[PDB]
Amino acid sequence: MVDIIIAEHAGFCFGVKRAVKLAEESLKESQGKVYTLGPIIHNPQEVNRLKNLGVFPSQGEEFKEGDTVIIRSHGIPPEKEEALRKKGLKVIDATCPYVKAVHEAVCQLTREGYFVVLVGEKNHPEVIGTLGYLRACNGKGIVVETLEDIGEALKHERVGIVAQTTQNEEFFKEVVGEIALWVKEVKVINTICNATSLRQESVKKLAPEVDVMIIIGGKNSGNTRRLYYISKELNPNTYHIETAEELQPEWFRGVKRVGISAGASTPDWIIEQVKSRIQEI
Amino acid sequence: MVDIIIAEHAGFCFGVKRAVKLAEESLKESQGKVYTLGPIIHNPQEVNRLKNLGVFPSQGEEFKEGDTVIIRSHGIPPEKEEALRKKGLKVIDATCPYVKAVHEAVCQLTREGYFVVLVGEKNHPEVIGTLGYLRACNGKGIVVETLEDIGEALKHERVGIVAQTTQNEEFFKEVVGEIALWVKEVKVINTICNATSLRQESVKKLAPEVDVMIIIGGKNSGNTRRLYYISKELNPNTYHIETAEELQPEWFRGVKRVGISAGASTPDWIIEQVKSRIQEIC
Ligand code: F3S
Ligand code: F3S
Repeated sequence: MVDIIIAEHAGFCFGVKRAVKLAEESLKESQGKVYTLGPIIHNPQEVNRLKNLGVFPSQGEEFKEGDTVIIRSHGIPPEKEEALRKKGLKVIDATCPYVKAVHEAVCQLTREGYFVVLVGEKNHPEVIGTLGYLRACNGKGIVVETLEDIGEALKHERVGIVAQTTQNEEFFKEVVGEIALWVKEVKVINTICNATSLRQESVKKLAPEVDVMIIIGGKNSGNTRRLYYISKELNPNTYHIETAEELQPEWFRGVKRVGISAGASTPDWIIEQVKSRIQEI
Repeated sequence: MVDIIIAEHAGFCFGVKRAVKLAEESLKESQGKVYTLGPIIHNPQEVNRLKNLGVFPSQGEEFKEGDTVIIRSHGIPPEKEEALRKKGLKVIDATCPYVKAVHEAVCQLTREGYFVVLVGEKNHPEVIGTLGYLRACNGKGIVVETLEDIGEALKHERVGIVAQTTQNEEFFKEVVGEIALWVKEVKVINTICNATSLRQESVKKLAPEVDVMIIIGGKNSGNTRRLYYISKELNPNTYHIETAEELQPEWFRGVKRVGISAGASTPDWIIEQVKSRIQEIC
């Protein structure tokens, strides 16, 4: 009956959790120095935590033969991964399985004879990686970041459409419907990942079943704010905090249940410091 | 007189023009009585013209062995076409080539393992015929007429989407985008016919380039009424008419260029009646 519960999918998404796990496990039996190919995520504290364990964020090309290099969740072009192996590095591929699914999808579409449209941000490392995969399987295509970008694809009778894993649904729906009006045949493989949905649906499920909701994340964190607001409309008894320091004793008078979730940038140890600060109250 | 320009694409689309011509030509090979399966178009004067030639709009199942029946541009289920053949009728298939392409597309999508969504009007004869093809090729699918209809397609991982030839693009765009957000793999074969778009854009270009615009068609013709509004927006001197009788001499005072178009249900002989009455006014 009685419960103080952490919402499933709280904090880091699947891919990042897995990348962190892979990094940590690489330290066991590492004969050389262990590097991530740049910082493993944009969270300085977590990058710092990993550095303290011996997982170093690479600056350039400083790793040498026998060192371990971990490919980030966004992946890299296949020829770059190959170049790293050729240097004698032990390569740990932490590319997100959802990202790998995009790699596979652009190759599938090429085999099926489609000109490929990748809906996403041109300069993004994930997109650059996927273009490398498209190239390697002898595919052709373009990145569509705004509606103006679709012109080249409209020259083709058969267009295959995929998404950057973090592509906004609204623009994706718009691109797909617009291209469909102009060309003979369109095939869409929806490669948008389910991370944000998973986190948010889980909060919607928990919030009406607890007395108070703690939503952890940066004050100015956009996605934590969304989580807060989703929780808020179901449970007016909802607090958005950054660290266990804010958990005020008075908030838990007469509560039998406490729900916790956290924004995409919050590591599990911060979620844990909050849990233990509450179990005290 | 003055300069009269009939807008490009005024009147019957390719498929209806073709159906009319096939109907007329069948008289030269028909030993029995010639029928269209229902009135060939929704225009009483055109149906009457064809009736006077010996092409009769069927009312029920009155045709007999040896008679000719003409399938309309919208097509029919394949088992009904076969039923007609089995009754010993000479069956002329005047289904539009573009409607036949929808029939082809639902079967192709079925072979490729898709659950089919047909975006269109459930009770429309074109849609009924296409469902008959989908059924014939052991396919499965639904008609999506409003957005609430998509529910059943969302149960499937692979959805193929086609359109009734006359489906509006705005709804088709919405359905395609929406289904794509919910299912793993979507294939769209865009079977929307451009005949309505061409007709409208030709009016768009002609409207400001003439003194008066004449739009011909039945009042109950929805797409004739759209031709009127589109024109009336770009040139105040747009008048919608059903007959040359309605042409007021008043409208053609001090005019140099006259534009004429017509809705999808207007035969060329009506457009000529209007043109030469305008020439009689000037
Ligand atoms: S890293 Fe993440 S946000 Fe999605 S593509 Fe992978 S679960
Ligand atoms: S009857 Fe017509 S409007 Fe298009 S689908 Fe065929 S030309």
